[PDB]
Amino acid sequence: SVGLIWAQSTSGVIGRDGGIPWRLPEDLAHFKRLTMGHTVVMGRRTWDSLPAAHRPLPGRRNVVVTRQTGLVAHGAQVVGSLEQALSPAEPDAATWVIGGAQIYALALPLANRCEVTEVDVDLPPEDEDALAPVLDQTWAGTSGEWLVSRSGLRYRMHSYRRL
Ligand SMILES: NC(=O)c1ccc[n+]([C@@H]2O[C@H](COP(=O)([O-])OP(=O)(O)OC[C@H]3O[C@@H](n4cnc5c(N)ncnc54)[C@H](OP(=O)(O)O)[C@@H]3O)[C@@H](O)[C@H]2O)c1
Ligand SMILES: Nc1nc(N)c(OCCCOc2ccccc2CCC(=O)O)c(C2CCCCC2)n1
Ligand code: NA
Repeated sequence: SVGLIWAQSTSGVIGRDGGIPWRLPEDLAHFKRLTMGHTVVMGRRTWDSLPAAHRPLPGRRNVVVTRQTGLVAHGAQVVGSLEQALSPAEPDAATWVIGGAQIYALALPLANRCEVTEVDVDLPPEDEDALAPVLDQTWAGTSGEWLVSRSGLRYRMHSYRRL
C-alpha cells in the first residue's frame, strides 16, 4: 500500500529555499521510524534537498522521480514517473511518498494513507514556498495531542486514511 508522509507549518508550508524552514527533531525521528526498512519515493528536487549524510536516506530504498533520462543518483533508483516508482520490480509491503509538493499532488490519488506532522510555527507563505496537499472529504483522520519539542516548537501528528 502507498502512503504519503509530510511535515507542514499550520499555514501549509513544507519547503522554502530548497530546505525545511524550521527545526523539529521529533519529526525527523517520526519520519525515520515510519520509513526505516521501506521504500521512499521522492521528486528530484527533494533528492537534491537532502543533507549530505542523508543522501541517500540510510536504511531505506530510495527512489527518485525525474524527467531527466540520463540522471545518476548515487545510492538511489532513478525512475521517470510516479507510476514507475509505484511499480517496483521487487515489491515492498510499505511504500512512502516523501515529497515534495509536485510529487505529493501526483501521488495523492494513488494513496490510501497520509501521515502528517503539523508544526505550530508562524510562516506566512512566500511566493516560492512549496505547500502541502489539502485532504478532501475522501480522507478521514485522527489527531495526536499537541506536544512541545525539546527545541521549542509545538507540534502534533495526524494520521489519515482513505474512506
Ligand atoms: N515534509 C516536508 O516538509 C518536506 C518533504 C519533502 C520535501 N520538502 C521540501 O519541498 C521542496 C521540494 O519540493 P518541490 O515540490 O519543489 O519538488 P519535488 O516534488 O521534490 O521534485 C520536483 C521534480 O520532480 C520531477 N517531476 C515532477 N513531476 C514529474 C513527472 N510527472 N514525471 C517525472 N518527473 C517529475 C521533476 O524532476 P526534474 O526537474 O529532474 O525533471 C521535478 O523538477 C524543498 O523545499 C524540500 O525541502 C519538504
Ligand atoms: N514528517 C516528514 N515527512 C517528510 N516527508 C519529511 O521529509 C523527508 C525528506 C527530507 O529529509 C530530510 C530533510 C532534512 C534533514 C533530514 C532529512 C531526512 C532524515 C532521515 O530520515 O535520514 C520530513 C523531514 C522534515 C525535516 C526533518 C527531517 C524529516 N518529515
Ligand atoms: Na542505506
